[PDB]
Amino acid sequence: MQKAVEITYNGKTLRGMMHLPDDVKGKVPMVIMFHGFTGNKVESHFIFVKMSRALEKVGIGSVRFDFYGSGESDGDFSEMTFSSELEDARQILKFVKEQPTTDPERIGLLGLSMGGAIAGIVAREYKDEIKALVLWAPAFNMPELIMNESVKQYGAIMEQLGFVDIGGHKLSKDFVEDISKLNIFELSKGYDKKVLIVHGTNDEAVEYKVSDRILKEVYGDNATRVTIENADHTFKSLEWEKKAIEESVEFFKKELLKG
Amino acid sequence: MQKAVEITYNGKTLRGMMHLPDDVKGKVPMVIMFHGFTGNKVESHFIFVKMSRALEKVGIGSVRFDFYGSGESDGDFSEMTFSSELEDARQILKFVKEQPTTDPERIGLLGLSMGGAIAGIVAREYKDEIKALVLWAPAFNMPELIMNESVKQYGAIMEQLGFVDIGGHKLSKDFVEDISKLNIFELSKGYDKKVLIVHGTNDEAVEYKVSDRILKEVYGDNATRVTIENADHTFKSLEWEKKAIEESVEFFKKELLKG
Ligand SMILES: CCCCCCCCCC
Repeated sequence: MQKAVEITYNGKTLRGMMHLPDDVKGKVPMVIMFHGFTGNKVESHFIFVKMSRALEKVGIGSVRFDFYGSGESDGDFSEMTFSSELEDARQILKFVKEQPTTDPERIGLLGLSMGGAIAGIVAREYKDEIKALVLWAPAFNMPELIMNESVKQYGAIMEQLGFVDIGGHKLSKDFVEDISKLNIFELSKGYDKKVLIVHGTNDEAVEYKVSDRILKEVYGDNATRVTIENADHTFKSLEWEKKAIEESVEFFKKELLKG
Repeated sequence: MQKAVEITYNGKTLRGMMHLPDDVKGKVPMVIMFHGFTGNKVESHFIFVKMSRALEKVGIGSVRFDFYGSGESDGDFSEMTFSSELEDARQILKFVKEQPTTDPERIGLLGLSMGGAIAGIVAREYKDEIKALVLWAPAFNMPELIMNESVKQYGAIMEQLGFVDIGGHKLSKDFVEDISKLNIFELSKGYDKKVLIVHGTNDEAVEYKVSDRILKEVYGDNATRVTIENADHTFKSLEWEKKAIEESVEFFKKELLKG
C-alpha cells in the first residue's frame, strides 16, 4: 500500500510517501529514508521508490519525505541548512512513531549521500530507539567539501553575493556558516546497533575512501560494508541499484524482523 | 493550496499534486504539466513545483502527475511507452475536468522535453477544449533521437535481451518500436489557439533548431517563441529558470484569463 502524507510544524509543511505492506496487519517495522543534497524523496533513477517497494514485499514499511526547501515540500532551497534538515528528520521520526501501524522497536534509518550524514547524526541522537542503520555513499565529509570551495570560484561568488547557484538552486551563505561548525564523524560516533554501508568504487562525489574513515573512526564491529564494484555515486545502473537494494533489504529484514 | 491526488484506470494508479490559489474561489483556470523522459512531476531543479507555485499567485491552478512507470506512480519503467504516456495524459485531462474548481474553458497544457511532445499531441486531439499551450524545449524529434540512440549506443542487447539500461532505468524494445511509428510534428499540426515555445540556445538534448521547425511546420501565427540565450535543456540556472517561469506565467495569465 502507498499513501501520501504530510507533516506541519513551525509553520512548515513536509510532504512525503508512506508504504505499508498489504499482507501483514498489526504493527510492522518501518524504514525512514533520507534523500541527499538537491535530491528529493524519489531520488536518482527512482531508487528510493524502488527501495520502498522492495521493502513492502518483505513485510517492512517505510516513509520518504522531501526536506523543507526541496521537491514537494514547502520552502525555498535558500532557506535550507543542514541543521534545518536535521530538525525535519527529528519531526519525521516523530511522525513515524505516532502511526498506529508502527512497531516502536523496529524502526530503521536509511540515508543517501548527504542524507547519510543526517541519518548518521539522528541515529546517534536516538541510539537506543533506532533499531538499524543503512548508509548509502554517506557524505560524512560534507563539511570538508563545502570548506574547500572557500578558495575556489564558489567561494568568491559567495563572498560577493551571499549565495551561489548550484544548478537552478540558490545555496545560501547561511548553509556554509551552519555546516562549517559540524563534524559528522564525531556526531555520528557512538551508535551501537548494526550498521550497513553500501559504497561504489567509482564514486566521484563521495570517494570510497570516506567509507574507510567511517569504518575506522565512527563505528566498531557492528558496522559492515557492501562494496559495489565499478558503481558511481547513486548506483546509476540496473545491476548496481539491484545490488544496493537487495543487500539493504536483506540487512533490514535480518535486523528489524529479529528482536 | 497543495494536495496530493490520484487517478486509477485500467489497473494503473497515477500519483500527482494539485495546486489551487488560496484567495480566489469558484472555478479557476487550470494548467496540466507533463514531465519528460526519465523525469518526474517535480522535474529538474524543482522547476515544475516552482512553476505551480508561481501560477497560484496569479490565480491559476495546476496539476502535475508522474506517468505510469515513473516517480511516485505505479509500474516499472519497462512497461512504459510513449503511447502509454499519451493515454495517461488523456486520463489526467479527464481528472482535471472532473474537479469542481476547474473552469472547463480555461484549461492549458505545459510540457517539458518529451512531455512537450505529449502536450503537442494532446492539444491537437482536444484542440477545441485546450485553451492555451506552453512548450518547454519540446522534443518533437524524439523518434529520431531514440533511433539514433539505438544505432549508436544500445546495440544487440535490445534484440537479444529485449531491453537496454539507460541509467538505472530499463528501456524496453516496445518503446523503440512504438515511438518509431509516430511523427510528433504531424500529430501536433492543427492546433489553432495560442502557443508559447520556450527554448535555450545551448540546448544539447533538443537542439534549438527543432523549435525553428515547430514554428515553420506545426503552427502558424498563433505560436510565439521566447529564446533564452545561452540556456541549456532544462534552463538549469537561477536566471534561466526565472525567465522561463515568468514568461510562461505571463503567457498563461494573458491567454487563459481572457476570452
Ligand atoms: C558536493 C557539494 C557540491 C556543491 C558544493 C558547492 C560549494 C559552495 C561553497 C561556497
